Amino acid sequence: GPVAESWCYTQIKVVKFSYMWTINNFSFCREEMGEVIKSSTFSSGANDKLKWCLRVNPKGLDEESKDYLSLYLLLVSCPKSEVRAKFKFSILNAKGEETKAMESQRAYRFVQGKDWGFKKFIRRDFLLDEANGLLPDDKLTLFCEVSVVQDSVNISGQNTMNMVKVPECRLADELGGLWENSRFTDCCLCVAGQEFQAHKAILAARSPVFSAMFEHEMEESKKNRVEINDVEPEVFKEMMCFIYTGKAPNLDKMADDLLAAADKYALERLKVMCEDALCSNLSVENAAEILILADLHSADQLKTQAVDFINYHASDVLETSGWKSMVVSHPHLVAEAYRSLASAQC
Amino acid sequence: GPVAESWCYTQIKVVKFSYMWTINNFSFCREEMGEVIKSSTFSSGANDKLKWCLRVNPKGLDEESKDYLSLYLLLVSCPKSEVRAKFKFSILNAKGEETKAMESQRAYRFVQGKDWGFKKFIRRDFLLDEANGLLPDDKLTLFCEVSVVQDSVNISGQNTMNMVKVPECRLADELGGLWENSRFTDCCLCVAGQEFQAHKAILAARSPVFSAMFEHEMEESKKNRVEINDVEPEVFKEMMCFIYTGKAPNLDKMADDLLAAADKYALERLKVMCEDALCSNLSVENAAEILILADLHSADQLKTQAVDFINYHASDVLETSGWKSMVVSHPHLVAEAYRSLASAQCPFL
Amino acid sequence: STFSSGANDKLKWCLRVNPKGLDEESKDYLSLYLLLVSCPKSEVRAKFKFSIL
Repeated sequence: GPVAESWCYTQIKVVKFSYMWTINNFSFCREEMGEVIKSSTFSSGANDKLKWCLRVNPKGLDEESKDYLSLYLLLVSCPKSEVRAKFKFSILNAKGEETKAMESQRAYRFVQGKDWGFKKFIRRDFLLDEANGLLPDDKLTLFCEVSVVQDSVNISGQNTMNMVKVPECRLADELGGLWENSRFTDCCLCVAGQEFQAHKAILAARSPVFSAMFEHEMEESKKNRVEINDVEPEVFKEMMCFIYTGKAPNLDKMADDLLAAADKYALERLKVMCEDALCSNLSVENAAEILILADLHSADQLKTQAVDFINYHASDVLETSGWKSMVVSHPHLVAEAYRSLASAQC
Repeated sequence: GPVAESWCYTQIKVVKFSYMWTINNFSFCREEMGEVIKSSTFSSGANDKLKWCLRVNPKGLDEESKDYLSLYLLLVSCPKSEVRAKFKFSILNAKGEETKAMESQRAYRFVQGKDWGFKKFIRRDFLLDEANGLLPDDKLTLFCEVSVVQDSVNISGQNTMNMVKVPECRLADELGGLWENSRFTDCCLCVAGQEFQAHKAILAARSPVFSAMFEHEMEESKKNRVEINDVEPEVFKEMMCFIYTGKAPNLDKMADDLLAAADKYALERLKVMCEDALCSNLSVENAAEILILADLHSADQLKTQAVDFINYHASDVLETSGWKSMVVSHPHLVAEAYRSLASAQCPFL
Repeated sequence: STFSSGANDKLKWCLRVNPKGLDEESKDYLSLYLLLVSCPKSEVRAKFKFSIL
């Protein structure tokens, strides 16, 4: 494999959907042949405009099948013209491994209203036998993998290729490296008795709350000293770093007070990144104060995710003294928890 | 144990009523064939508007079932049009165990006043024989269980979904938003008549040449009476747009002057952008002009591309009078070109 | 992608590969061709050698 004076890299983009679909009390299919059990529509993050659904016929779709289980995949919404894909089904057995896996070798085309699948997927007696355990506790578990192909793209790595090195846009690093130098700072800025020499122009540029506060009767007299006491300097310097550099790398260690400051300052990106930090840290012991901070900071998504956590761990989260304190102090949170866990779930 | 990007859960709602009938002195059946004995109507809490009852024929429904006691389930009251349900009748013996417990494979459809049941239920003699124990104390202890199925519902879960669906970025949008709002008017630079506003720190950071004379401890008079004449105000506005918005959509038709302003301003990035734009602009007729511009602007990459261009394109580029004009005006260019050709072509006479 | 070298650089070529057979007469084949898109002259004489890594 010698060195090539020109190379090209043809990239057919592929994205993968992964799907589980469980039917309870399957022996009560409750009807005869031809009937269909649609599944709820499902997708992935990108592009999320292509929505798929499952059609499963418990009895035979055709007179040739009859004693056969048949599944199809059906595409309900396509923003493009057509989408080419390969599907692979497999029944999960009692333990959970993939059995009876059947796939289509062809990348079938897909239009809205067009469905493809396996009519002769698995024999009805083979399913209804208990010895193979293909129907554990009358629960039918189907796992489908969907592979969607997109356009190929060529990056054209032929050499000599404008051989000067091109830096990216330098608004962020140039502004970030000016803070330690502390140049072009027209005014002073002290928080909690500690001096942080910065200036009001770029802060007014990069936070509309603060600029609207600046132009209204403070820059005339108290421009030089501004009273900030809602945060410690360790949170204030992190927020100033986020304002200038554009990122807050020290996130996990102080995600909570950074979220509180971001709720105070209506910084939605800071709020959602601290929420992303704290979502993985959901635990039984911390769920109550997590809910309290979410309610105080009006993070509806975090409130919903913590509600789901309480739904999944309701056996032990309730008896915690933290949740008891949340009960005694926050009746509304418990009322909303009851509403979500009652109306939505059951 | 595969991990699913999305999971679904469809549950068919099953409600089970339970019911026990005892008729004392059953051998005193009081009647012949054609007799119908009903029981009291019964239900559970959910949804409590579904009323069922039992109807037994002790002798038989018809002449085929004379030696078969017949038992029927009858749905008397239903709010909906159809109720699909599956029934299982059984008879409890003297100990109490289920005997002749026969089920329905189908979830039969029921309506107001429609009956479905087992006519061929149990032999009359097998019921009447005391040794079977199915008539303890002359009490016929029937026991039925009925399961009504409902429309299934889809829970429609989606693990990790779209997370929190974050809003637009603020890395360089806020620059543009502040410029659109046009607030904090720090200075008013009047150049070629039209007035432009900008700030100090961002201009100093992006343009070191602008920061150079402002680092000389004089700022206010130079801001009040700034002298800008080497670059026209349209290119100045385009530079402002490239700094704040971050894009230069019409750079192709203004590549030359933007490159000259970048040369004046020591903007290596902007000079590279204009050079890359001018790379896909070479034709057969103005390659001499492009090479002259690259040589004047000291654009090494563009000059190398043009030198390769002329060296391959030599069969037709030297035909135009621009090459002869370059020969007349710039003898040193012909000298270095001939030196490069002689150095490259070491072979041949 | 259309390719050349830095010299001479006006003869542009592109590989047209066919994952299936091009024709049914010789099916079960990866028919690969070299196609000249850009050329200034009337003809070009060239020898090509294909290979798979």
